[PDB]
Amino acid sequence: LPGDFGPPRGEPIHAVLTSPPLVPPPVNRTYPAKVIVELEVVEKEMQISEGVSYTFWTFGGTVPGSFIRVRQGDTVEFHLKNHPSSKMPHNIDLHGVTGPGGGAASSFTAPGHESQFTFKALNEGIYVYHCATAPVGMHIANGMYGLILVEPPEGLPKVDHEYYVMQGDFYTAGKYREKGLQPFDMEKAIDERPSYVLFNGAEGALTGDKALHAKVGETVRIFVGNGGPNLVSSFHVIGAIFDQVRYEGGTNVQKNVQTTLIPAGGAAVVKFTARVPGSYVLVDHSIFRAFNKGAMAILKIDGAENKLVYSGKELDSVALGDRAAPNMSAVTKATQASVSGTLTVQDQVQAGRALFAGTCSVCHQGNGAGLPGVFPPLAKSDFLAADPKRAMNIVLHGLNGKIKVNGQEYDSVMPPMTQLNDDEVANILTYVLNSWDNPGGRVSAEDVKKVRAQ
Amino acid sequence: LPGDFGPPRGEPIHAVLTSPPLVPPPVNRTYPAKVIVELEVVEKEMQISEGVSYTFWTFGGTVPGSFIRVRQGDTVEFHLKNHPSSKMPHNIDLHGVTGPGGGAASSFTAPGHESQFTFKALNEGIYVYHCATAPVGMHIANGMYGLILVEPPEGLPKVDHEYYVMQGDFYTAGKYREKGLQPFDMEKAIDERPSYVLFNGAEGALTGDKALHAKVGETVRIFVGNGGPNLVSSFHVIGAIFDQVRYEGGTNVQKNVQTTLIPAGGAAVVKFTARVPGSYVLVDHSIFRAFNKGAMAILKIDGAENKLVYSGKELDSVALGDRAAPNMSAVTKATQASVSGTLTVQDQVQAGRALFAGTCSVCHQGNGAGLPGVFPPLAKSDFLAADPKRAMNIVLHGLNGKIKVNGQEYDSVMPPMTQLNDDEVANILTYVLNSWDNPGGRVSAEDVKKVRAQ
Amino acid sequence: LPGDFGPPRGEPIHAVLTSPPLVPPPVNRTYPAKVIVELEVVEKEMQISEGVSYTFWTFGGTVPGSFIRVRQGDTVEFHLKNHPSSKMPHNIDLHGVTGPGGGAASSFTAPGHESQFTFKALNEGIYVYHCATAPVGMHIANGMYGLILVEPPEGLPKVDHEYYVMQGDFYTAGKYREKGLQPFDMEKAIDERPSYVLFNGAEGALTGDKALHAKVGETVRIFVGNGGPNLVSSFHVIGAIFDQVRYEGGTNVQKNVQTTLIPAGGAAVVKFTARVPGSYVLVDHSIFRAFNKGAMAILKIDGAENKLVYSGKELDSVALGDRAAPNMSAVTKATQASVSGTLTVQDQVQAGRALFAGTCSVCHQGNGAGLPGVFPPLAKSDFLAADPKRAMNIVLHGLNGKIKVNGQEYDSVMPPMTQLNDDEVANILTYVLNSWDNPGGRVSAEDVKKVRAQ
Ligand code: HEC
Ligand code: HEC
Ligand code: HEC
Ligand SMILES: O=N[O-]
Ligand SMILES: O=N[O-]
Ligand SMILES: O=N[O-]
Ligand SMILES: [Cu+2]
Ligand SMILES: [Cu+2]
Ligand SMILES: [Cu+2]
Repeated sequence: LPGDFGPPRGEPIHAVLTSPPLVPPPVNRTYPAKVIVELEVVEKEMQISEGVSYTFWTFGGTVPGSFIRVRQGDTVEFHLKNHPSSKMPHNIDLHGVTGPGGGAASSFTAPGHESQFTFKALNEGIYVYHCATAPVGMHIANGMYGLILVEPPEGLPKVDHEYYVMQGDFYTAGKYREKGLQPFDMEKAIDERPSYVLFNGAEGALTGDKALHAKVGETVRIFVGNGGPNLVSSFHVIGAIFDQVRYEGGTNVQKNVQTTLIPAGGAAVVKFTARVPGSYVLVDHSIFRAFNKGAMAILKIDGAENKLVYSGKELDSVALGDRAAPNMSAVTKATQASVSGTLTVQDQVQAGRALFAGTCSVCHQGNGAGLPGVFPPLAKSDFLAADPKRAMNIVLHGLNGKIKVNGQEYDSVMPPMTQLNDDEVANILTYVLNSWDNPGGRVSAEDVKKVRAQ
Repeated sequence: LPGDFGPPRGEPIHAVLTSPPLVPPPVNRTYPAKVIVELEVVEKEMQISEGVSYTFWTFGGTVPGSFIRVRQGDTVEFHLKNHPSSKMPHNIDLHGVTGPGGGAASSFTAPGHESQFTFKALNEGIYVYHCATAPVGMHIANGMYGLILVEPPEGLPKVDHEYYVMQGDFYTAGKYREKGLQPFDMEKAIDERPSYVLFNGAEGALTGDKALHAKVGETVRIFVGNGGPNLVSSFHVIGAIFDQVRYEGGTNVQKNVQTTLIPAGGAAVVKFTARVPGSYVLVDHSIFRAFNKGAMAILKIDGAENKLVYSGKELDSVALGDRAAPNMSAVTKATQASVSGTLTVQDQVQAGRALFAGTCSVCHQGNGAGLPGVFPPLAKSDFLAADPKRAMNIVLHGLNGKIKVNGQEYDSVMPPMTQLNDDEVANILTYVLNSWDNPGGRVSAEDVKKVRAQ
Repeated sequence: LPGDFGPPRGEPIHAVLTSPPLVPPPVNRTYPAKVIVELEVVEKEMQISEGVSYTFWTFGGTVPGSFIRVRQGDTVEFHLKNHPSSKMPHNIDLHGVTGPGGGAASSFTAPGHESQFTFKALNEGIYVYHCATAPVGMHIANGMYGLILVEPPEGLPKVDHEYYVMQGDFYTAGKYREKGLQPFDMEKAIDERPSYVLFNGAEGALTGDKALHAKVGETVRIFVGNGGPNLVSSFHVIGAIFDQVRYEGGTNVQKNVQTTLIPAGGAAVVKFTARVPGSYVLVDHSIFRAFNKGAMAILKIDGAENKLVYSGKELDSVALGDRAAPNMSAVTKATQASVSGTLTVQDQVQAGRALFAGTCSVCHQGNGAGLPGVFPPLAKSDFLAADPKRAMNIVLHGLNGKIKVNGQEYDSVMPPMTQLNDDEVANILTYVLNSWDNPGGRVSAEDVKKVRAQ
């Protein structure tokens, strides 16, 4: 067989598993070992977006699940525990396992129980693992996937950084960024119409203050998974190229590509060399996933600019929109305050400030000045102040035709923004009214609900 | 040109075509031949699922169509007959043909007619063929696709087994597993929202008693097609790895991969070596296709267990659901009896028994015992017996909150199962009521229709 | 770094950009140069289909945008101008640029403004460029994409022809071929449900009299882009094979394939050798895109037939439908005449003639004769003449069961054609009534609207 390195030697090894986006250290081993892996399923609510909760089903308390790292030819004794708070039974199918269901029949585990099976890791590569419990799509859609690396016997080449990034498609009953606890939506899932497409189980999980880091001249390896359940990723790095892309345990290695299709249930190892500083965006280049459903992650490179290679500026809110900033925690806070019935004007102002970036600032500017004759001002706007209810209609339904704002004629088009939720429109307009010498006061989510219903 | 092996020699050869999942024997030939291929289009109703009929349009009476096997450099005299029972005209486009439409203009054939064209097979590889008659998508959606292998002059390497598997997406007016003759649905097809995603033209075409077979240590080659019309397959083998994957006639060969994207209209040759016994599942890893729309096939390996490679059990209904069993013929029978107006309690019981596997048994167990305090019993259930109409609402709409069943409190969540058809809910509940000392009687499809409509 | 060819030498070069489907000449240069690229964004209405207008956002006035051709190691001084008629701000992200956003932050340009940034072209390959202005999906959906080729230092191998083809998915508020100015539809775009899938920004942009041309024995290189925003192309040539397919700047080259997946935001260079004359169709083999949404382009090869390679005929309306003919300009004219209120019978007749090809002619024949006993005649049809309102219902809703036409019984099935627009049904039936000794008169779009609404 392949991985014919003999029986296990040395001492039994208790695998150290890591949470995303971190990876266990290289096994750094010249002999096949008995590796004991202990993984516990936990069902729990987490924020899938600011002020949006979702009941995830997790291997090890994270989406994606704990990263497992073994050596080709190792004997793996796999212990799956199902936490007693669980409502569902669970199991595991690991890609790269030689045997029926990749462990599924022998790993079936009720709440409060433990299962074990043993396999030999014959196949070198990066592999998805996931729950295989009927209904399998519901389990995978709730977050039950991760990666197992089976190293070659000599190990992978040394790099400066190793990271763990996994795409998933998610199906909420509510629309994108609709606040509250969102149930799983079986109808959207069967139709392959996801509300969110995420890296590492949340909007902003790898943006702003949670970006991946490296320095100019350093090499970065990323273990990239696609848990699906349904989507194929047009996986892409903006402003850079992959030195290498290798799928699962394939003999084939692609070099010098920027865009690479990762199948549902697929995994790849990509290598990046940092050349110039700034934010490098990992996206699904099925572009409405990246810019409208959350499928964007950041590798931030620090070091000296090289103007002979690139004269341009760091990314800002024009491209990254409301994910240019370190975090959008003011949205989380304003959502919690609405639930408590303690929402203040300042709660709304700070939430609207976060949401205004890109969404509005691309045309009206970060300071609301616009561009005279081209984009009208929101700063000290006579037109805004004259009719706050008109302002709600303009955000939801757009505006075209001749208007006069602060003594100047405009004859342009503001597209409708009907996909913004009532709370988002209310908070954005409350921010504008309380900025730039505007008259103050507030717009409520309920005010916007009524304008939306006409 | 490529395939420059001279004029045909020897005697004219009448091609022996095979029905899926079988393949003609290797051509075993050192000279270029005139090969006469005779293929007849037949329009006919077949079961796309138990109790679900569909009017397929077929090359040779099967979906996929008859397998054609020739040698690179052969001259192929292609005869397409359209059976006189046909209502539509048909033609053929073969991938790997050098010339406009791959045969389409010269193979146009009305009902009761025959067409012929001649081509030289210049291009070695595995290739899709399909109907190219306006409207082309409707013809391909109805089943008009298959494979032609153009062997290299030296032939392919010897293997123990060669099989023929082809994915297709199907568009029925009714929902998945809705019984009766289902028309083609042009609106779903244009939207790329299929009701079924199948291997070899039916649910269960390659599961249970229709699984592919091999023995431990044997090599298996599978000629894998994607007829589409629309979907890209994340083609995957659960619990194994492909030794090799080669697309069409490509120079590139990928080795040691488990998951491989097959384009719409694409074909690949995959090679598998059997290492340990059990069921190896071929799926589209766009997971709701595999587990919710029918996209699963089985390679069953017999031979000795190797506990040093895999200690675990054969797949069961937890993973494979209602396709773990040899067949679901009791569903076909109960559907026919409903049509005839002769449906008995025992017809419903045997149909419900088949449908209970996975769907219900994953939590309630195959014997209905559940798990005390975790999953309540259906065996001798006081809660079930107290209100059969509540039971219908529980299956359709789910159940949460504190209940008491047979003296024990449960405080868990049963997800809704609204995608089950009225007949499926009726037959499942009739099985439960007539099992495990439950009070008997029956639930009708009409009973469930009324509860569904609230 | 890669592309380490030293500082720029010689004179500054003003890049000559080409409109699709043409490509600039090879750079034919042995030294690294300063290349000045001047690209202007223009927002303008164009015909996305006959009688269907759409407001495109373009780089250089075309979809795809102007083709840029430089050499690896060149220093590119990139000037982006936004025409003063523009309503939106715009920027550019070029794939293959080393730096944050691929130029996005430094190229942000309001209407009437100009931006510039400088980059070194370190990475050889074919690369997509596109707008990266919030909301990014809306900009790319409106047509803001093209290709930049970064040649290897030795240049690409010489070929007889180089062409420029780029797929895009488009989202109109109206249905496919619904006439008038069609707005962008954000809901369809977020759902990845396009109304059109096009090569080079229009139905028929590369069919009939706008086909690409070559001769038997000539080599053709096509630079193939997928601008998306959302779809992955199962990119395929009917009746031929690609000698080579190379993605972006990848080291991997696939040879001898017919079907190849191009990611959203991806690009490939394909090479074709012309062997026999006729029309070679480039399609997205997600077949309803190619045959129902416009995703078809033609390479027309002229030269001598080789009956030993292919005995068959050139493609006709059976396969290519209404795109077999040189153009469908009669539809454009009849749509303009409806708008003006000057639509004549002859305007409708010429439009219906164009639309009848394939749509109706596949069964009823180009001369309306049908096939006695199999497909009834439209020529001198007693059944058509007896009830013109029934004819409208037959096109919209189909026809089955026994009928008698011109003394012969038919017992067949005409599928419904409900996706045809009111104007298309009206014009097709007016063509039939005014042909083949039929009684004349006309059907109006309003007549069909009323029958459709029942
Ligand atoms: C893509 C450009 C663009 C974006 C994005 C945009 N606007 Fe506008 N907005 C305009 C233009 C142009 C006008 C003037 C329209 C006209 O000439 O009829 C306008 C007008 C307005 C007006 C009324 C005139 C004024 O200056 O007081 C308000 C209020 C406004 N926008 C608010 C917003 C808010 C809040 C956002 C984000 C939620 C937003 N806009 C996003 C372009 C934009
Ligand atoms: C994923 C788990 C799961 C699946 C699948 C499932 N159930 Fe349940 N079922 C439960 C749980 C948990 C409860 C108790 C809910 C509570 O605590 O409120 C339940 C309660 C019930 C009850 C009422 C209580 C009792 O024991 O009599 C019935 C009847 C029932 N299920 C039938 C079915 C049938 C029939 C199927 C399949 C069609 C099914 N269930 C599938 C978990 C499941
Ligand atoms: C795929 C085959 C097919 C296509 C495409 C088709 N038809 Fe028919 N058509 C038929 C058949 C078969 C019948 C007779 C149906 C029956 O036996 O009940 C028919 C009947 C008719 C009739 C009534 C009988 C007669 O001969 O006068 C009309 C009118 C007609 N078609 C018009 C059209 C028009 C206009 C188009 C295109 C818009 C069209 N058909 C496309 C197959 C087709
Ligand atoms: O680089 N494109 O998103
Ligand atoms: O192995 N996954 O379905
Ligand atoms: O060759 N198929 O469209
Ligand atoms: Cu699970
Ligand atoms: Cu056909
Ligand atoms: Cu733009």
